[PDB]
Amino acid sequence: LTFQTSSPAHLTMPYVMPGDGEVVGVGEPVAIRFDENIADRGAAEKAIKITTNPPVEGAFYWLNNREVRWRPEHFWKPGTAVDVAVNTYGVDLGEGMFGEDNVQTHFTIGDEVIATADDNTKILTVRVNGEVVKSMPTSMGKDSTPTANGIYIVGSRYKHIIMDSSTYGVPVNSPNGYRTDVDWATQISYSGVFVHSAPWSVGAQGHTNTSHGCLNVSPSNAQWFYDHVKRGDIVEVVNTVGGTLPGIDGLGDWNIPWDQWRAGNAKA
Ligand SMILES: *C(=O)[C@@H]([C@@H]1N=C(C(=O)O)[C@@H](S[C@@H]2CN[C@@H](C(=O)N(C)C)C2)[C@@H]1C)[C@@H](C)O
Repeated sequence: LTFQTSSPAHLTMPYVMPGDGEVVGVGEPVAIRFDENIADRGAAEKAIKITTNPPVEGAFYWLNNREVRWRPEHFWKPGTAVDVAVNTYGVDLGEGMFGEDNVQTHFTIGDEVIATADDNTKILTVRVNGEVVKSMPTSMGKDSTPTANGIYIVGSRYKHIIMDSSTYGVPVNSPNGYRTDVDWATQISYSGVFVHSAPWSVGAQGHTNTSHGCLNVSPSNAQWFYDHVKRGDIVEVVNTVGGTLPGIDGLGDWNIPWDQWRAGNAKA
């Protein structure tokens, strides 16, 4: 143990996800987010030791200047134990910025839970370890505001949340603007896509797309999703008229092809 002297305005703290001791889904990447921009990505990666059991090949990819992710080529095998040692204390992270402390977390992978939202059938089907446990009618984004296709990682969940168009730069008082109370909302993208309760589209669920891009389901089905789907589980959207979710979204990691992810984006 060696003390690292510091100087105000030249320290950055790492924050690691998922939580210590947590059980997460098969899509959960290791995430290390710093409270400052990181100039020397190579130094940061060198200081982070991720080990797995059973062992699988994984690699780092930076979503932006603040946050690096680590994942394998394919979804985790259930039961896998993951250990994360962020040994950044005193590490020069570039441009006079030094790691403020170390962090050490461990987590495990739970059941394989993959929910497929098929735009052609307008059914969201939840499969746990391969078996269908739930089929829910859904209404996705209308043609002018479609839901993006791709693999989404399940994030946070809310019993209630406010959808306010003003955080998207759109005044509430201008159709395309809105201030919506929503129950049972499960986040699937940082950009703001959720699976949530939508009593106002129950007639369209299973039939037509009427949403702004979110996956509208019934109140009971949304609560079910809130109760039974956890961080790191997967929602795959297929067959919409939209494009693909950006790989750097925050929950879109799996949309980046393995060869690109593995090659990384730290200087050679
Ligand atoms: C759920 O319906 C939310 C709604 N869904 C989306 C989405 O699917 O992207 C956004 S709509 C916004 C309009 N312009 C789009 C854009 O800038 N890009 C890059 C695709 C997104 C919004 C969060 C909300 C109504 O709860």
